[PDB]
Amino acid sequence: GLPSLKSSFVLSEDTIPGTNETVKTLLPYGSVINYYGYVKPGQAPDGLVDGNKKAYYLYVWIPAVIAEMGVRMISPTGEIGEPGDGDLVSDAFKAATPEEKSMPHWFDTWIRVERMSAIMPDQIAKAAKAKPVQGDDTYKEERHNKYNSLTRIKIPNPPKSFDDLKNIDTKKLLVRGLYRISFTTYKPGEVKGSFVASVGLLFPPGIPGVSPLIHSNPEELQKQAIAAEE
Amino acid sequence: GLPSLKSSFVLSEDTIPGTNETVKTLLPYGSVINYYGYVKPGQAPDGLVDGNKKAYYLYVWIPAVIAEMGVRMISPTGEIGEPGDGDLVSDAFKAATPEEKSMPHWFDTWIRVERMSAIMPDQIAKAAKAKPVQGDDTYKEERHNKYNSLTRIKIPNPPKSFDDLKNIDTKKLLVRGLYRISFTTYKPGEVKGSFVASVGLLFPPGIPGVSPLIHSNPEELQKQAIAAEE
Repeated sequence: GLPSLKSSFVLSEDTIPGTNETVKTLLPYGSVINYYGYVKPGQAPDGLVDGNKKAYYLYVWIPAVIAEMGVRMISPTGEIGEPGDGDLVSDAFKAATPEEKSMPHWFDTWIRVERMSAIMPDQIAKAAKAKPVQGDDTYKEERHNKYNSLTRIKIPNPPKSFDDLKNIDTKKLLVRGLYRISFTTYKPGEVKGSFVASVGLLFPPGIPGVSPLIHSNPEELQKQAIAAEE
Repeated sequence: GLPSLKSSFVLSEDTIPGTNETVKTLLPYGSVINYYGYVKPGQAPDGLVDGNKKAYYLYVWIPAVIAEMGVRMISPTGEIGEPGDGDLVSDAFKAATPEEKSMPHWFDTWIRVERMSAIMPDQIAKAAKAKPVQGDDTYKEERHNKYNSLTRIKIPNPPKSFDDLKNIDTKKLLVRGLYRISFTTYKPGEVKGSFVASVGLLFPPGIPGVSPLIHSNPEELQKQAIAAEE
């Protein structure tokens, strides 16, 4: 499967025996969903970036406050075998051929994460048509993501130790709500073909995870989030 | 730069708080070289693999006995700017345009590692012409390498604890010498354009590394190997 999606929190530091160097163990996100998708030929971009790049949007509903979110874009995917307990696989991906899924199209992803104006699930489709809200949980951008690197949305002044998130003033945590992930790339690449976007959520110590809901279609996301909170 | 190149040895095992799951942190190779290369459009394959798959060769000089060697293939690379001392950048790579270095061409690498018949650096060029010798340090194949996974050459019965490699019988270690790495891919991908092959060496506890030397041109490798031992 995919490599482990790591948060920014250093779970442990260990010196390499004999040397002086340490290697940091990162704490993985506790709640991770991998969205396998497929951008079809002829699919109009959702918007423009940098005056000359076609951007596509993925929507994420984060159902509760979090200490951090990480987003990773990998492409292409090839065929994937049996989806795992945290894998979403879009209809467009299922309809694509193995050859189609195995053709590469881009390698460096420019990612933006913007919070949208929905407080509850039934405002999702509407909010996705409005401007983003105008901290990382309002606006975050990483113009280069290559070799499986992540874009992370973090709290303002994260402590070194994960365990120190205990008793953190909750007003510092990132808000529940709808986040739009924009992804694009640099010529001569293009956003086309298969990809997997892994979204990981980190909750403070002692707080059980809840999974993000993810979809490229805001109406479908809205349907799912409303069902999830009946 | 590139992600850390990890050996198969587990350095630390840390409990994720509140679960029965463990995140294993791997020991990085102590001596790593990153070879940045570029395969030209219409470049004749160095060889054939699996009957008719176009294969390309990289030659590696491993100057002392080792516990493990790791090979990772990443492509494309994009522009890298200023190379570090762990980086080797070929003339074909240097001559390529940034656009050229940024077009992806394949994503799943079939890797073979074969030991050649050279005992000393001045035998490398001639050995590269002769047939491979006929353990992992004689022959190793991994037909699928994606999402930056590695192909590893290991001693017959590696212990779990790196520290248990202390006092290992040197006769079990992988031998100093010349190793040929063959890489190919599957349609619809093709081997073309930029790539970085990272080769990492792991030595038993208490042994300072030597760097591996790598090149696609065996005559150039020979020159560099001779110089490095004079």
